[PDB]
Amino acid sequence: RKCLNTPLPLIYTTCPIGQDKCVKMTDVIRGCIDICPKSSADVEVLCCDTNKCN
Repeated sequence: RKCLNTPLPLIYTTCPIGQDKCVKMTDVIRGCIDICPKSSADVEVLCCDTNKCN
């Protein structure tokens, strides 16, 4: 529902209905998501399913 949104520690948005998950990708990018994208050689995906968990 709510997810961290920026490389900064507290900022968030409420997600589009249907985007029930939060992701931190590591530069650092965070935001709302529907399905947890596969991790890769040079990009790491953390995915969690509770408010501001990323």
